[PDB]
Amino acid sequence: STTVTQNNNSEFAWPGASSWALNGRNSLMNPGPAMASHKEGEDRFFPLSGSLIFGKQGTGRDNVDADKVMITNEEEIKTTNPVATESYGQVATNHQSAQAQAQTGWVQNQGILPGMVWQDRDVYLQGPIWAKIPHTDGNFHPSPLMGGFGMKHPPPQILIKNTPVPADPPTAFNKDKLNSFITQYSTGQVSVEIEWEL
Amino acid sequence: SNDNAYFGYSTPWGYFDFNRFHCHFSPRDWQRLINNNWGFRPKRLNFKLFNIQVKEVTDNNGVKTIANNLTSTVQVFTDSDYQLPYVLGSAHEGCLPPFPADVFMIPQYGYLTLNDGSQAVGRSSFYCLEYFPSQMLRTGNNFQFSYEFENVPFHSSYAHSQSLDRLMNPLIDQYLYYLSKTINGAGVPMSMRGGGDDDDGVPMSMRGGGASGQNQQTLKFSVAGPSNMAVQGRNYIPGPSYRQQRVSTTVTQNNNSEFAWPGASSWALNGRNSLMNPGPAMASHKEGEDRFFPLSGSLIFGKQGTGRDNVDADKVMITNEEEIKTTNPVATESYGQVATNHQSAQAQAQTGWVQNQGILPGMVWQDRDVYLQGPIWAKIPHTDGNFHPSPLMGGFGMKHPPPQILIKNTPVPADPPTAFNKDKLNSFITQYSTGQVSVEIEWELQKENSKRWNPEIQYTSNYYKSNNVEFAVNTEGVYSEPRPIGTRYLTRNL
Amino acid sequence: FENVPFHSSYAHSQSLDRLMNPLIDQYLYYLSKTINGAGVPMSMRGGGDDDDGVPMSMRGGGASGQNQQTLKFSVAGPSNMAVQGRNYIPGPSYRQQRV
Amino acid sequence: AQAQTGWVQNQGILPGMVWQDRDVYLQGPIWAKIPHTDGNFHPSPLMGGF
Amino acid sequence: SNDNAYFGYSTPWGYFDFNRFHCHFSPRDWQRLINNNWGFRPKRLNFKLFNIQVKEVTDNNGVKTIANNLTSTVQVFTDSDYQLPYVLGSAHEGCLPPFPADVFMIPQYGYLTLNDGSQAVGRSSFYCLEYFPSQMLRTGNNFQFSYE
Amino acid sequence: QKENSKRWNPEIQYTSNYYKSNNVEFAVNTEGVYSEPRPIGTRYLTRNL
Amino acid sequence: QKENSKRWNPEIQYTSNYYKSNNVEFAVNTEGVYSEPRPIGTRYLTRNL
Amino acid sequence: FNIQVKEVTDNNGVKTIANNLTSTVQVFTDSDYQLPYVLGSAHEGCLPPFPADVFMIPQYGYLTLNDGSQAVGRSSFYCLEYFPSQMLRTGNNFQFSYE
Repeated sequence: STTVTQNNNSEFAWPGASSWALNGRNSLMNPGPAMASHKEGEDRFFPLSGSLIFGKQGTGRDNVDADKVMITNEEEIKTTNPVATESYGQVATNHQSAQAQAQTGWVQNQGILPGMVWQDRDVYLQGPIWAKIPHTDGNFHPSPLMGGFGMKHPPPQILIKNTPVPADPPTAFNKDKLNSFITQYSTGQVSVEIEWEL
Repeated sequence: SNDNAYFGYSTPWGYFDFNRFHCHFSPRDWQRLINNNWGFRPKRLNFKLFNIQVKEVTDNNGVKTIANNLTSTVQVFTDSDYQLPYVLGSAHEGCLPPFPADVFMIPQYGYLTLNDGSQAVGRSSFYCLEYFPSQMLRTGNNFQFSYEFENVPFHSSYAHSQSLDRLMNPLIDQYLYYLSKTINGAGVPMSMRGGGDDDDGVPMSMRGGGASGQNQQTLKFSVAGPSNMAVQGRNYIPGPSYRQQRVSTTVTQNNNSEFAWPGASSWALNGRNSLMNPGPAMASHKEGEDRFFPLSGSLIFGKQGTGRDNVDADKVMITNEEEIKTTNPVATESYGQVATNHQSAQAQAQTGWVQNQGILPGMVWQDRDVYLQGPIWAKIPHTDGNFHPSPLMGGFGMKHPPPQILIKNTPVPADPPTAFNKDKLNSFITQYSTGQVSVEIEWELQKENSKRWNPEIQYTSNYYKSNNVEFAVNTEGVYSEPRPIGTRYLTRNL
Repeated sequence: FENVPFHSSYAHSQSLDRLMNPLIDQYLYYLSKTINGAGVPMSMRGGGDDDDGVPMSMRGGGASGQNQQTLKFSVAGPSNMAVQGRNYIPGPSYRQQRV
Repeated sequence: AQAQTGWVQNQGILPGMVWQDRDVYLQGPIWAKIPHTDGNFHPSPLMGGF
Repeated sequence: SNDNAYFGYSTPWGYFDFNRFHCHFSPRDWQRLINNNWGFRPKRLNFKLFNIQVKEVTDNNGVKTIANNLTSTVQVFTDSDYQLPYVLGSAHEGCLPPFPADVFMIPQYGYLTLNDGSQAVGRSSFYCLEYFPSQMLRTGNNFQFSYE
Repeated sequence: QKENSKRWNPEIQYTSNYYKSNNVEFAVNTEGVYSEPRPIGTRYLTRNL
Repeated sequence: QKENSKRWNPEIQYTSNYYKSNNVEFAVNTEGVYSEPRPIGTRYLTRNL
Repeated sequence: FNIQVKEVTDNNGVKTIANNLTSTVQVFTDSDYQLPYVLGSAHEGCLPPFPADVFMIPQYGYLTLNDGSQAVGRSSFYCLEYFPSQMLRTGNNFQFSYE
């Protein structure tokens, strides 16, 4: 909750965070599956993993207050995608009989089922555009979880570097690589023209 | 038991099976393949039967003798329309021996339909292979056919040179923030007058202490930087899982109890339980914990001359699915954690372990590796739906795999009675046949084009002196495959 | 009508877990035993003395209770179909109450 | 610790899964409109049909 | 901590990043897009580098001075075959500033391979960007390429 | 999509019941009320996996 | 001059060591010092006399 | 290619480097092996194995006949200036091919 007094009085930023494990290392489920940020009207709530959060102009790096950040709102997709801070639903967990009552359990996480429909995470003006789909044997709906367009062959990386210009070398041969360079930097213009289809 | 109940038929027919890599690749060739290509796949197949010899055995007074029966025939046909229950791609014994010199016996064909215990329901199907047109050949007749492998993706014969969680630039920060603090400060006593009085736990509201215990809660955000990679936002997440029990090679570490089946992961199909023997492709273990393996496990072959039942660990070879730890979750670990409540002023944030995780949009993964001794292909079940129908045992899945090739010696009646009898003949000349088989497969290669500076990992033999040569013959003339050999040696970026 | 797959107006004449050849073994092994044997008392002298539960280490019984653990492997055969390795598994589920 | 198992009450898709779709009836529906969304999986109408 | 362990390399090279919408759309344009279309997507890309100026800094007795070094060059190349670890699309800072008037600094290129704690396993890959053909340009030389 | 099975034994078929009855299945009443006595699937013929 | 051997068993190959280490063989230091950890011949593949 | 001839000025210890655009560099190839062949004596000062390294060009020197520290009548003296060589300012590129 944005109204702090409603939150538990304890550090749960990482302890109570959703996460996945890869070879003994844990990574926060920072963006996660595209899910509605909250139930109707409960606008003060947001997923701890959250909806992308940008910094306001001139916001610091560390331990910044809530007012100096912008938390995206994934609400428009509540029509098809389950709420992030809610259970998917309930399932039976036994065989109700003459002796036993019908029991249900909460579905905290639900993988794809045949018949599922959903929207992908929205894109923002400040948001990313594309991502490189990892070159793997398998993947499902490789739409970047951070939002945007997934591509096996995205716009190629463009690497630039100032060519090293040696200072005055010794007048006697030395096998060691030169470590004395003329201090330089370069400047210029860049042009990026993209054609978008509407 | 009910889990092992079945109903089917055994038929006199035999069948050809070459659905293992060592049927086609010498250990030398498998090395050449492994060390130099990023991927490969079958394209064409050409099969031949020739130099058929039908021999008749005579046994009079224990004195056995074998003679040629030139007029006898052998029947052969191909299940070109997949009208017979597909037996290949169930990791069955009786393939072509890996060593060219070995003479092998053709496996018998048998199949299973629907069963209700040891009974057969109305649906159950009975197939008669005689009710198929088949070529007949005496010695001096040769059979052959060609097959086209349908489009199948290249098998990834590479390991990733970077992991899913380590794909960022270690020099630059994201333009994204994360929740870093939910608590700030602590309850405060305050001050007044020169003398100092501090509130202590236990003071009642009737004694003046009306203050509640803590107001520390706050929302502090930090930039996802190089210093905290674990928190950074990512576009892709690790593949699906289905937790498997962890077993150690150093026995003393395992629980003192029988958990081979009780603590095994399994799926249920119409009241019957089947072990999740191969399971979802998952890393065999965490870094360094090499002594561990999933109870379901990574395929396990037997060493040369290993028995059938209750064999010790040293007489088996357990495959190691480690190279895929870059994208696939560990088999003996949880997928991760999920919130299980609504943390509030009264309730603390709670998490639960994800023991099994179905596909999610954004998942990426590698399929199980293939081995020299491993299967090649499998028949994708003809069903309404399926997902990533890559054979879980490893290999190439096909709707129309290499057709089954069934062979049988045509029955040669003994001398019938000189008076008519309606009963089917049950007195036959004892016969068996022999000949040669030829299997020619054309494989397509996907050569490596890496810009890696440092040398790669390569499959090599050990130079250190030894009694026998690896992948050679014994002093008894027994060929043996000393270890399993994967395909993932060369590396490639994610 | 846009291209739609044919509706499957058939039932399968064999199940996912029963697709092998009931005559041949796999070339794959499975873990069949994790326990072998039991704690052993031993022998000496003509007279026989057997360790019993309750004997303390101060009374001479320093032996721990069980060392039985072992790793025995068996071939996945026709006799044990439930354990055999398979390429394909049954479809997704979402448990429903039974009435 | 002894080996422990838990029941899988609900299982999402896994690579290697195979299945049949719900049958269709004489009284049953024929078709359905696949919702116009970014994503969907095996959009076979759960009530059966095309 | 173990969750933040990594192994990789930092290289002198910089890189261009324009993988954010405000790099291409003015707030006015984003509004026009948003309010009138049901969908959109990129088709083509055209990139240019030009008006290169290589300056040499001299610092004698704290007295700093900048002069042009006309003969100096800058190296540029495109990872057309994705042979380098792809750093873009990790929501990294150092894209083109949203405001056209802003002058920005090019981010440094660095990458991470396989790690076991703070150590590198045999698989870990080392890449040298020098081991790539790249165009060299003095002032008065212009680079450009197109992408589909 | 016609069946091309190589099954030897006869298949399950949807049939009406020969045993005598007051009304015909999938016919009209004596009131002129048409009725569908039971649901009818499509999965009678068999096929290998 | 490519190899055309009819040897059945696998050959000796030059490989890097998988075992974990501080630096990568034939890579740069943490100081930015490239180093060649060992001499590398050419005689790995075999051939009859 | 991309030759840059720089001039160093050192006034009162204060060293400074500037381009000398009009200055040239001389290059030529001993195509007829008329000079004492120095290569293939396992000498230092080759191109560094690592592409990123900037190296210093080794100085050329040679040895003829000697009798102790003295030179006999046979001993040959070579002047590299007595060879035609290309001259290039910045903006000029040299190249050749060999079989």
